[PDB]
Amino acid sequence: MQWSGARALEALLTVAGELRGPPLQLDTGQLLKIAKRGGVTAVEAVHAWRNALTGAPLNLTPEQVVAIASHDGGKQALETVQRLLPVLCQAHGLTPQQVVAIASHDGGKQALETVQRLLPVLCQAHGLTPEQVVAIASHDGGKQALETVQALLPVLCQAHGLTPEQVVAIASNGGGKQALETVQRLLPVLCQAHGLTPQQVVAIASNGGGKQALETVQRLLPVLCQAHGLTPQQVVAIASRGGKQALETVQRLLPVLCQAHGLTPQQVVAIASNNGGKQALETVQRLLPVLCQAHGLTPQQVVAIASHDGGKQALETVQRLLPVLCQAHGLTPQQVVAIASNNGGKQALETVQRLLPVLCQAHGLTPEQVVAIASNGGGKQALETVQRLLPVLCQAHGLTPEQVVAIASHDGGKQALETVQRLLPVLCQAHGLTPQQVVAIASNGGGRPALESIVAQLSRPDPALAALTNDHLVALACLGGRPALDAVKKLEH
DNA sequence: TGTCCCTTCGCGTCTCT
DNA sequence: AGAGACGCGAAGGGACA
Repeated sequence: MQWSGARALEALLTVAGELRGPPLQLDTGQLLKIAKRGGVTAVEAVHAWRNALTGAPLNLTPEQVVAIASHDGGKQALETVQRLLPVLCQAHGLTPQQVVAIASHDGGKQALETVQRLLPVLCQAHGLTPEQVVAIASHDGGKQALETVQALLPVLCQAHGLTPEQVVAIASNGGGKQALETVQRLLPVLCQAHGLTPQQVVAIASNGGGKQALETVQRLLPVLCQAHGLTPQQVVAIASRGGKQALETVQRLLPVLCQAHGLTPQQVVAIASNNGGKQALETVQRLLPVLCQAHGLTPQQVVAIASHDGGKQALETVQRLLPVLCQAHGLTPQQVVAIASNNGGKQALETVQRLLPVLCQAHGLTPEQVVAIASNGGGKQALETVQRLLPVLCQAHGLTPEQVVAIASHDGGKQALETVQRLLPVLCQAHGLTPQQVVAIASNGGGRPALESIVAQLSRPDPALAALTNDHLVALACLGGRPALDAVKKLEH
Protein backbone atom coordinates (compact mmCIF):
# COMPACT_ATOMS: atom_id res chain seq x y z
CA MET A 1 0.00 0.00 0.00
CA GLN A 2 2.68 2.27 1.35
CA TRP A 3 1.86 5.52 -0.61
CA SER A 4 4.42 8.23 -1.30
CA GLY A 5 5.20 8.75 -5.02
CA ALA A 6 3.31 6.89 -7.73
CA ARG A 7 3.21 5.72 -11.39
CA ALA A 8 6.28 3.62 -10.49
CA LEU A 9 4.43 0.68 -8.86
CA GLU A 10 4.49 -0.42 -12.50
CA ALA A 11 8.23 -0.76 -12.07
CA LEU A 12 7.50 -2.88 -8.96
CA LEU A 13 5.31 -5.51 -10.71
CA THR A 14 7.62 -5.30 -13.73
CA VAL A 15 10.05 -7.14 -11.51
CA ALA A 16 7.67 -9.45 -9.59
CA GLY A 17 6.84 -11.54 -12.68
CA GLU A 18 10.45 -11.48 -13.96
CA LEU A 19 11.59 -13.17 -10.71
CA ARG A 20 9.06 -15.94 -11.29
CA GLY A 21 11.21 -15.94 -14.43
CA PRO A 22 14.48 -17.70 -15.11
CA PRO A 23 17.32 -17.40 -13.09
CA LEU A 24 15.43 -18.03 -9.87
CA GLN A 25 11.77 -19.18 -10.24
CA LEU A 26 10.26 -17.66 -7.15
CA ASP A 27 6.82 -18.75 -6.07
CA THR A 28 4.33 -16.41 -4.37
CA GLY A 29 5.26 -17.33 -0.78
CA GLN A 30 8.90 -16.47 -1.52
CA LEU A 31 8.13 -13.04 -2.95
CA LEU A 32 5.90 -12.54 0.11
CA LYS A 33 8.81 -13.57 2.30
CA ILE A 34 11.27 -11.23 0.68
CA ALA A 35 9.04 -8.19 0.46
CA LYS A 36 7.67 -8.71 3.96
CA ARG A 37 10.98 -8.79 5.99
CA GLY A 38 13.24 -7.42 3.25
CA GLY A 39 11.09 -4.54 2.03
CA VAL A 40 10.77 -3.41 -1.55
CA THR A 41 14.38 -2.33 -2.12
CA ALA A 42 15.19 -5.90 -1.17
CA VAL A 43 12.97 -7.15 -3.98
CA GLU A 44 14.37 -4.51 -6.33
CA ALA A 45 17.94 -5.54 -5.58
CA VAL A 46 17.26 -9.26 -6.06
CA HIS A 47 16.08 -8.49 -9.60
CA ALA A 48 18.91 -6.01 -10.01
CA TRP A 49 21.59 -8.62 -9.73
CA ARG A 50 19.83 -11.99 -10.00
CA ASN A 51 22.22 -13.18 -12.73
CA ALA A 52 25.32 -11.93 -10.89
CA LEU A 53 24.41 -14.14 -7.91
CA THR A 54 23.27 -17.34 -9.66
CA GLY A 55 26.44 -17.83 -11.70
CA ALA A 56 29.78 -16.04 -11.75
CA PRO A 57 32.08 -16.65 -8.75
CA LEU A 58 29.05 -16.92 -6.38
CA ASN A 59 26.79 -19.61 -7.83
CA LEU A 60 24.17 -19.26 -5.13
CA THR A 61 20.94 -21.21 -5.07
CA PRO A 62 17.56 -19.44 -5.26
CA GLU A 63 16.69 -20.49 -1.73
CA GLN A 64 20.06 -19.08 -0.57
CA VAL A 65 19.33 -15.77 -2.18
CA VAL A 66 15.91 -15.58 -0.62
CA ALA A 67 17.45 -16.47 2.78
CA ILE A 68 19.80 -13.53 2.56
CA ALA A 69 17.28 -11.04 1.18
CA SER A 70 14.50 -11.75 3.66
CA HIS A 71 15.86 -9.58 6.47
CA ASP A 72 16.04 -5.92 7.45
CA GLY A 73 18.88 -4.53 5.29
CA GLY A 74 18.66 -7.38 2.77
CA LYS A 75 19.69 -5.08 -0.06
CA GLN A 76 22.78 -4.17 1.88
CA ALA A 77 23.72 -7.77 2.54
CA LEU A 78 23.23 -8.86 -1.11
CA GLU A 79 25.50 -6.03 -2.24
CA THR A 80 27.94 -6.91 0.53
CA VAL A 81 27.91 -10.62 -0.23
CA GLN A 82 28.73 -10.05 -3.88
CA ARG A 83 31.80 -8.18 -2.74
CA LEU A 84 33.06 -10.31 0.09
CA LEU A 85 32.06 -13.95 -0.46
CA PRO A 86 35.04 -14.91 -2.62
CA VAL A 87 37.60 -13.12 -0.45
CA LEU A 88 36.19 -14.71 2.71
CA CYS A 89 36.20 -18.14 1.14
CA GLN A 90 39.69 -17.76 -0.32
CA ALA A 91 41.62 -15.55 2.06
CA HIS A 92 40.10 -17.07 5.24
CA GLY A 93 38.95 -20.46 4.00
CA LEU A 94 35.24 -20.31 4.88
CA THR A 95 32.61 -22.25 2.97
CA PRO A 96 29.90 -20.38 1.07
CA GLN A 97 27.25 -21.91 3.39
CA GLN A 98 29.11 -20.17 6.18
CA VAL A 99 29.22 -16.83 4.44
CA VAL A 100 25.51 -17.14 3.61
CA ALA A 101 24.71 -18.15 7.14
CA ILE A 102 26.38 -14.94 8.37
CA ALA A 103 24.50 -12.87 5.86
CA SER A 104 21.09 -14.40 6.56
CA HIS A 105 20.42 -12.01 9.44
CA ASP A 106 19.49 -8.40 10.11
CA GLY A 107 22.52 -6.14 9.56
CA GLY A 108 24.32 -8.73 7.48
CA LYS A 109 26.46 -6.11 5.86
CA GLN A 110 27.82 -5.31 9.28
CA ALA A 111 28.58 -8.86 10.28
CA LEU A 112 30.31 -9.68 7.00
CA GLU A 113 32.38 -6.50 7.08
CA THR A 114 33.20 -7.11 10.71
CA VAL A 115 34.13 -10.74 10.11
CA GLN A 116 36.52 -9.82 7.30
CA ARG A 117 38.03 -7.19 9.51
CA LEU A 118 38.38 -9.30 12.67
CA LEU A 119 38.41 -12.96 11.72
CA PRO A 120 42.21 -13.13 11.84
CA VAL A 121 42.86 -11.15 15.04
CA LEU A 122 40.33 -13.35 16.87
CA CYS A 123 41.53 -16.61 15.32
CA GLN A 124 45.25 -15.67 15.68
CA ALA A 125 45.70 -13.49 18.76
CA HIS A 126 42.80 -14.94 20.81
CA GLY A 127 43.16 -18.49 19.46
CA LEU A 128 39.58 -18.97 18.28
CA THR A 129 38.48 -21.42 15.62
CA PRO A 130 36.88 -19.84 12.60
CA GLU A 131 33.90 -22.16 13.38
CA GLN A 132 33.47 -20.21 16.54
CA VAL A 133 33.92 -16.85 14.94
CA VAL A 134 31.20 -17.72 12.46
CA ALA A 135 29.00 -18.84 15.37
CA ILE A 136 29.39 -15.48 17.09
CA ALA A 137 28.73 -13.62 13.88
CA SER A 138 25.74 -15.65 12.67
CA HIS A 139 23.19 -13.51 14.53
CA ASP A 140 21.59 -10.11 14.61
CA GLY A 141 24.18 -7.54 15.62
CA GLY A 142 27.04 -9.92 15.04
CA LYS A 143 29.30 -6.93 14.46
CA GLN A 144 28.62 -6.00 18.05
CA ALA A 145 29.24 -9.48 19.36
CA LEU A 146 32.46 -9.76 17.35
CA GLU A 147 33.60 -6.34 18.50
CA THR A 148 32.73 -6.97 22.11
CA VAL A 149 34.39 -10.38 22.11
CA GLN A 150 37.63 -8.77 21.07
CA ALA A 151 37.39 -6.18 23.79
CA LEU A 152 36.48 -8.41 26.72
CA LEU A 153 37.86 -11.89 26.10
CA PRO A 154 41.25 -11.16 27.71
CA VAL A 155 39.48 -9.54 30.66
CA LEU A 156 36.87 -12.28 31.12
CA CYS A 157 39.36 -15.11 30.99
CA GLN A 158 42.11 -13.58 33.19
CA ALA A 159 40.15 -11.58 35.75
CA HIS A 160 37.11 -13.92 36.08
CA GLY A 161 38.73 -17.20 34.98
CA LEU A 162 36.31 -18.07 32.21
CA THR A 163 36.95 -20.55 29.46
CA PRO A 164 36.87 -19.15 25.93
CA GLU A 165 34.26 -21.85 25.23
CA GLN A 166 32.08 -20.03 27.67
CA VAL A 167 32.68 -16.62 26.27
CA VAL A 168 31.80 -17.91 22.80
CA ALA A 169 28.65 -19.55 24.28
CA ILE A 170 27.54 -16.19 25.62
CA ALA A 171 28.47 -14.17 22.58
CA SER A 172 26.82 -16.66 20.19
CA ASN A 173 23.32 -15.26 20.60
CA GLY A 174 21.24 -12.20 19.77
CA GLY A 175 22.50 -9.25 21.78
CA GLY A 176 25.87 -10.79 22.60
CA LYS A 177 27.49 -7.48 23.41
CA GLN A 178 24.80 -6.94 26.02
CA ALA A 179 25.14 -10.37 27.55
CA LEU A 180 28.91 -10.07 27.69
CA GLU A 181 28.95 -6.60 29.23
CA THR A 182 26.27 -7.57 31.67
CA VAL A 183 28.18 -10.66 32.74
CA GLN A 184 31.39 -8.77 33.33
CA ARG A 185 29.53 -6.30 35.52
CA LEU A 186 27.43 -8.72 37.49
CA LEU A 187 29.64 -11.79 37.76
CA PRO A 188 31.34 -10.81 41.04
CA VAL A 189 28.06 -9.62 42.53
CA LEU A 190 26.17 -12.75 41.61
CA CYS A 191 28.86 -15.22 42.59
CA GLN A 192 30.19 -13.78 45.84
CA ALA A 193 27.08 -12.02 47.15
CA HIS A 194 24.23 -14.19 45.87
CA GLY A 195 26.36 -17.33 46.03
CA LEU A 196 26.18 -18.68 42.50
CA THR A 197 28.73 -20.86 40.68
CA PRO A 198 30.05 -19.04 37.62
CA GLN A 199 28.82 -22.02 35.56
CA GLN A 200 25.30 -20.99 36.57
CA VAL A 201 25.90 -17.40 35.65
CA VAL A 202 27.10 -18.40 32.18
CA ALA A 203 24.15 -20.80 31.85
CA ILE A 204 21.93 -17.81 32.27
CA ALA A 205 23.74 -15.46 29.92
CA SER A 206 24.05 -18.13 27.20
CA ASN A 207 20.53 -17.47 25.91
CA GLY A 208 18.93 -14.60 24.09
CA GLY A 209 18.05 -11.65 26.34
CA GLY A 210 20.72 -12.83 28.79
CA LYS A 211 21.46 -9.27 29.89
CA GLN A 212 17.83 -9.05 30.94
CA ALA A 213 17.75 -12.39 32.68
CA LEU A 214 20.92 -11.57 34.63
CA GLU A 215 19.75 -8.22 35.86
CA THR A 216 16.38 -9.67 36.78
CA VAL A 217 17.95 -12.43 38.84
CA GLN A 218 20.22 -10.15 40.89
CA ARG A 219 17.06 -8.22 41.70
CA LEU A 220 14.52 -11.00 42.25
CA LEU A 221 16.71 -13.82 43.51
CA PRO A 222 16.44 -13.17 47.26
CA VAL A 223 12.71 -12.39 47.02
CA LEU A 224 11.87 -15.68 45.30
CA CYS A 225 13.96 -17.70 47.77
CA GLN A 226 13.03 -15.96 51.05
CA ALA A 227 9.37 -15.21 50.41
CA HIS A 228 8.16 -17.83 47.95
CA GLY A 229 10.54 -20.50 49.31
CA LEU A 230 12.43 -21.41 46.15
CA THR A 231 15.90 -22.94 45.91
CA PRO A 232 18.53 -20.95 44.00
CA GLN A 233 18.91 -23.99 41.76
CA GLN A 234 15.20 -23.62 40.87
CA VAL A 235 15.60 -19.92 40.29
CA VAL A 236 18.49 -20.46 37.86
CA ALA A 237 16.41 -23.17 36.13
CA ILE A 238 13.78 -20.55 35.44
CA ALA A 239 16.25 -17.79 34.67
CA SER A 240 18.16 -19.95 32.23
CA ARG A 241 15.14 -21.31 30.34
CA GLY A 242 12.50 -18.53 30.50
CA GLY A 243 14.62 -15.57 31.64
CA LYS A 244 13.37 -12.17 32.66
CA GLN A 245 9.72 -12.57 31.76
CA ALA A 246 9.42 -15.94 33.34
CA LEU A 247 11.05 -14.81 36.61
CA GLU A 248 8.85 -11.76 36.92
CA THR A 249 5.82 -13.76 35.93
CA VAL A 250 6.61 -16.41 38.48
CA GLN A 251 6.74 -13.91 41.35
CA ARG A 252 3.52 -12.38 40.05
CA LEU A 253 1.56 -15.64 39.65
CA LEU A 254 3.12 -18.14 42.06
CA PRO A 255 0.88 -17.48 45.06
CA VAL A 256 -2.18 -17.43 42.79
CA LEU A 257 -1.44 -20.79 41.20
CA CYS A 258 -0.89 -22.44 44.57
CA GLN A 259 -3.64 -20.81 46.69
CA ALA A 260 -6.39 -20.70 44.07
CA HIS A 261 -5.44 -23.37 41.55
CA GLY A 262 -3.59 -25.63 44.00
CA LEU A 263 -0.34 -26.43 42.21
CA THR A 264 2.94 -27.31 43.93
CA PRO A 265 5.69 -24.76 43.55
CA GLN A 266 7.60 -27.69 42.12
CA GLN A 267 5.17 -27.69 39.17
CA VAL A 268 5.09 -23.96 38.69
CA VAL A 269 8.86 -24.01 38.17
CA ALA A 270 8.47 -26.84 35.67
CA ILE A 271 6.08 -24.72 33.63
CA ALA A 272 8.13 -21.55 33.77
CA SER A 273 11.50 -23.21 33.05
CA ASN A 274 11.02 -23.03 29.26
CA ASN A 275 10.67 -20.58 26.42
CA GLY A 276 7.68 -18.33 26.84
CA GLY A 277 7.37 -19.38 30.41
CA LYS A 278 5.56 -16.09 30.92
CA GLN A 279 3.15 -17.25 28.23
CA ALA A 280 2.57 -20.73 29.59
CA LEU A 281 1.94 -19.56 33.15
CA GLU A 282 -0.63 -16.98 32.14
CA THR A 283 -2.21 -19.59 29.92
CA VAL A 284 -2.55 -22.23 32.66
CA GLN A 285 -3.93 -19.57 35.00
CA ARG A 286 -6.78 -19.23 32.55
CA LEU A 287 -7.88 -22.53 31.00
CA LEU A 288 -6.81 -24.80 33.88
CA PRO A 289 -10.33 -24.51 35.26
CA VAL A 290 -11.97 -25.11 31.85
CA LEU A 291 -9.52 -27.93 31.25
CA CYS A 292 -10.26 -29.87 34.46
CA GLN A 293 -13.70 -29.58 32.98
CA ALA A 294 -15.50 -30.87 29.84
CA HIS A 295 -14.73 -33.96 31.91
CA GLY A 296 -11.25 -32.97 30.65
CA LEU A 297 -8.00 -33.51 32.47
CA THR A 298 -6.20 -33.62 35.78
CA PRO A 299 -3.82 -30.88 36.91
CA GLN A 300 -0.98 -33.42 36.38
CA GLN A 301 -1.77 -33.46 32.70
CA VAL A 302 -2.32 -29.76 32.28
CA VAL A 303 1.07 -29.21 33.87
CA ALA A 304 2.50 -31.82 31.55
CA ILE A 305 1.27 -29.95 28.50
CA ALA A 306 2.36 -26.55 29.68
CA SER A 307 5.86 -27.77 30.65
CA HIS A 308 7.35 -27.43 27.16
CA ASP A 309 8.40 -24.78 24.69
CA GLY A 310 5.28 -23.05 23.39
CA GLY A 311 3.13 -24.46 26.19
CA LYS A 312 0.57 -21.75 25.54
CA GLN A 313 0.12 -22.96 21.99
CA ALA A 314 -0.30 -26.47 23.20
CA LEU A 315 -2.92 -25.59 25.78
CA GLU A 316 -4.91 -23.38 23.42
CA THR A 317 -4.84 -26.04 20.73
CA VAL A 318 -5.82 -28.73 23.20
CA GLN A 319 -8.73 -26.79 24.54
CA ARG A 320 -10.02 -26.16 21.02
CA LEU A 321 -9.47 -29.57 19.44
CA LEU A 322 -9.99 -31.95 22.37
CA PRO A 323 -13.70 -32.43 21.55
CA VAL A 324 -13.32 -32.89 17.78
CA LEU A 325 -10.61 -35.50 18.31
CA CYS A 326 -12.21 -37.35 21.18
CA GLN A 327 -15.71 -37.62 19.64
CA ALA A 328 -15.23 -37.21 15.87
CA HIS A 329 -12.05 -39.33 15.66
CA GLY A 330 -12.41 -41.50 18.78
CA LEU A 331 -9.37 -40.79 20.90
CA THR A 332 -9.20 -41.04 24.66
CA PRO A 333 -8.02 -37.83 26.29
CA GLN A 334 -4.99 -39.80 27.53
CA GLN A 335 -3.82 -39.92 23.92
CA VAL A 336 -4.54 -36.29 23.19
CA VAL A 337 -2.38 -35.29 26.13
CA ALA A 338 0.35 -37.66 24.92
CA ILE A 339 0.34 -35.77 21.65
CA ALA A 340 0.24 -32.36 23.23
CA SER A 341 3.02 -33.08 25.73
CA ASN A 342 5.98 -32.34 23.41
CA ASN A 343 7.59 -29.47 21.58
CA GLY A 344 5.19 -28.22 18.95
CA GLY A 345 2.10 -29.77 20.49
CA LYS A 346 -0.21 -27.41 18.64
CA GLN A 347 1.49 -28.49 15.45
CA ALA A 348 1.00 -32.16 16.16
CA LEU A 349 -2.64 -31.96 17.13
CA GLU A 350 -3.58 -29.92 14.13
CA THR A 351 -1.66 -32.28 11.86
CA VAL A 352 -3.24 -35.33 13.47
CA GLN A 353 -6.68 -33.88 13.04
CA ARG A 354 -6.15 -33.40 9.32
CA LEU A 355 -4.17 -36.58 8.62
CA LEU A 356 -5.74 -39.24 10.85
CA PRO A 357 -8.42 -40.21 8.37
CA VAL A 358 -5.95 -40.14 5.50
CA LEU A 359 -3.41 -42.50 7.02
CA CYS A 360 -6.06 -44.85 8.35
CA GLN A 361 -8.11 -45.16 5.16
CA ALA A 362 -5.66 -44.43 2.35
CA HIS A 363 -2.56 -46.06 3.91
CA GLY A 364 -4.05 -48.73 6.17
CA LEU A 365 -2.98 -47.84 9.67
CA THR A 366 -4.53 -48.27 13.07
CA PRO A 367 -5.15 -45.10 15.05
CA GLU A 368 -2.97 -46.51 17.86
CA GLN A 369 -0.08 -46.25 15.41
CA VAL A 370 -0.80 -42.72 14.30
CA VAL A 371 -0.86 -41.51 17.88
CA ALA A 372 2.48 -43.19 18.55
CA ILE A 373 4.02 -41.26 15.67
CA ALA A 374 2.33 -38.09 16.87
CA SER A 375 3.31 -38.61 20.51
CA ASN A 376 6.86 -37.34 19.90
CA GLY A 377 8.72 -34.12 19.20
CA GLY A 378 8.18 -33.05 15.65
CA GLY A 379 5.05 -35.19 15.41
CA LYS A 380 3.84 -33.04 12.55
CA GLN A 381 6.97 -33.79 10.60
CA ALA A 382 6.85 -37.52 11.15
CA LEU A 383 3.21 -37.74 10.26
CA GLU A 384 3.71 -35.74 7.12
CA THR A 385 6.80 -37.66 6.16
CA VAL A 386 5.12 -41.03 6.73
CA GLN A 387 2.44 -39.96 4.31
CA ARG A 388 4.97 -39.16 1.56
CA LEU A 389 7.42 -41.90 2.14
CA LEU A 390 5.39 -44.90 3.28
CA PRO A 391 4.47 -46.12 -0.24
CA VAL A 392 7.94 -45.63 -1.72
CA LEU A 393 9.56 -47.33 1.27
CA CYS A 394 7.24 -50.27 1.16
CA GLN A 395 7.44 -50.81 -2.60
CA ALA A 396 10.76 -49.50 -3.86
CA HIS A 397 12.79 -50.46 -0.79
CA GLY A 398 10.57 -53.27 0.46
CA LEU A 399 9.57 -52.66 4.07
CA THR A 400 6.50 -53.54 6.08
CA PRO A 401 4.39 -50.71 7.40
CA GLU A 402 5.06 -51.83 11.02
CA GLN A 403 8.72 -51.16 10.33
CA VAL A 404 8.08 -47.72 8.84
CA VAL A 405 5.92 -46.84 11.86
CA ALA A 406 8.67 -47.97 14.21
CA ILE A 407 11.18 -45.72 12.47
CA ALA A 408 8.73 -42.85 12.63
CA SER A 409 7.83 -43.30 16.30
CA HIS A 410 10.82 -41.39 17.69
CA ASP A 411 12.00 -37.80 17.99
CA GLY A 412 13.33 -36.94 14.59
CA GLY A 413 11.19 -39.50 12.86
CA LYS A 414 11.24 -37.39 9.73
CA GLN A 415 14.98 -37.56 9.50
CA ALA A 416 15.19 -41.22 10.17
CA LEU A 417 12.76 -42.05 7.43
CA GLU A 418 14.39 -39.75 4.91
CA THR A 419 17.81 -41.08 5.77
CA VAL A 420 16.75 -44.68 5.41
CA GLN A 421 15.49 -43.93 1.93
CA ARG A 422 18.92 -42.54 1.04
CA LEU A 423 21.10 -45.21 2.57
CA LEU A 424 19.21 -48.49 2.80
CA PRO A 425 20.38 -49.26 -0.76
CA VAL A 426 24.08 -48.54 -0.37
CA LEU A 427 24.07 -50.19 3.07
CA CYS A 428 22.38 -53.41 2.03
CA GLN A 429 24.15 -54.01 -1.26
CA ALA A 430 27.51 -52.24 -1.01
CA HIS A 431 28.23 -53.25 2.63
CA GLY A 432 26.06 -56.29 3.14
CA LEU A 433 23.56 -55.18 5.72
CA THR A 434 20.15 -56.72 6.14
CA PRO A 435 17.11 -54.42 6.10
CA GLN A 436 15.88 -55.56 9.55
CA GLN A 437 19.26 -54.34 10.86
CA VAL A 438 19.00 -50.99 9.07
CA VAL A 439 15.55 -50.52 10.58
CA ALA A 440 16.73 -51.42 14.05
CA ILE A 441 19.46 -48.80 13.86
CA ALA A 442 16.96 -46.19 12.68
CA SER A 443 14.35 -47.01 15.35
CA ASN A 444 15.83 -44.81 18.04
CA GLY A 445 16.31 -41.11 18.66
CA GLY A 446 19.26 -39.97 16.60
CA GLY A 447 18.46 -42.57 13.98
CA ARG A 448 19.74 -40.37 11.22
CA PRO A 449 23.15 -39.60 12.54
CA ALA A 450 23.36 -43.21 13.66
CA LEU A 451 23.02 -44.24 10.06
CA GLU A 452 25.15 -41.51 8.64
CA SER A 453 27.88 -42.51 11.10
CA ILE A 454 27.62 -46.23 10.43
CA VAL A 455 28.05 -45.60 6.72
CA ALA A 456 30.98 -43.24 6.96
CA GLN A 457 32.86 -45.92 8.90
CA LEU A 458 32.31 -48.56 6.20
CA SER A 459 32.88 -46.45 3.05
CA ARG A 460 36.29 -45.40 4.47
CA PRO A 461 37.37 -47.80 7.23
CA ASP A 462 38.58 -44.91 9.46
CA PRO A 463 41.74 -44.76 11.69
CA ALA A 464 40.39 -47.38 14.16
CA LEU A 465 40.03 -50.09 11.49
CA ALA A 466 39.28 -53.83 11.25
CA ALA A 467 38.75 -54.60 14.98
CA LEU A 468 34.97 -54.62 15.01
CA THR A 469 33.01 -56.64 12.51
CA ASN A 470 29.94 -55.22 10.93
CA ASP A 471 27.38 -57.12 12.99
CA HIS A 472 29.13 -55.53 15.99
CA LEU A 473 29.04 -52.03 14.63
CA VAL A 474 25.36 -52.56 14.04
CA ALA A 475 24.85 -53.82 17.59
CA LEU A 476 26.63 -50.72 18.79
CA ALA A 477 24.78 -48.26 16.64
CA CYS A 478 21.49 -49.74 17.87
CA LEU A 479 22.66 -49.36 21.37
CA GLY A 480 23.83 -45.77 21.13
CA GLY A 481 24.17 -44.50 17.60
CA ARG A 482 26.71 -41.88 16.72
CA PRO A 483 27.69 -41.33 20.33
CA ALA A 484 28.82 -44.96 20.53
CA LEU A 485 30.53 -45.14 17.21
CA ASP A 486 32.37 -41.93 17.94
CA ALA A 487 33.15 -43.24 21.45
CA VAL A 488 34.95 -46.16 19.78
CA LYS A 489 37.07 -44.14 17.38
CA LYS A 490 37.99 -42.05 20.51
CA LEU A 491 39.03 -45.46 21.90
CA GLU A 492 42.12 -45.55 19.68
CA HIS A 493 42.84 -41.77 18.83
C1' DT B 1 10.86 3.11 4.91
C1' DG B 2 15.22 1.38 5.33
C1' DT B 3 18.88 -0.25 8.51
C1' DC B 4 20.72 -1.92 12.59
C1' DC B 5 20.38 -4.01 17.17
C1' DC B 6 17.98 -6.41 21.09
C1' DT B 7 14.41 -9.56 23.35
C1' DT B 8 10.86 -13.02 23.40
C1' DC B 9 8.70 -17.08 21.65
C1' DG B 10 7.95 -21.46 19.25
C1' DC B 11 9.37 -25.68 16.66
C1' DG B 12 12.36 -29.58 15.72
C1' DT B 13 16.26 -32.86 16.67
C1' DC B 14 19.78 -35.17 19.41
C1' DT B 15 22.17 -36.81 23.50
C1' DC B 16 22.77 -37.51 28.12
C1' DT B 17 22.89 -41.46 31.47
C1' DA C 1 13.52 -42.62 28.09
C1' DG C 2 11.98 -38.33 29.53
C1' DA C 3 14.79 -34.13 30.70
C1' DG C 4 17.54 -30.98 28.97
C1' DA C 5 20.94 -28.92 25.55
C1' DC C 6 21.23 -27.21 21.15
C1' DG C 7 20.13 -24.90 16.57
C1' DC C 8 17.10 -22.27 14.01
C1' DG C 9 14.02 -18.85 12.75
C1' DA C 10 9.60 -15.76 13.10
C1' DA C 11 7.88 -12.01 15.35
C1' DG C 12 7.82 -7.74 17.74
C1' DG C 13 9.91 -3.41 19.57
C1' DG C 14 13.41 0.60 20.01
C1' DA C 15 16.76 3.93 18.01
C1' DC C 16 18.30 6.56 14.26
C1' DA C 17 18.37 8.49 9.39
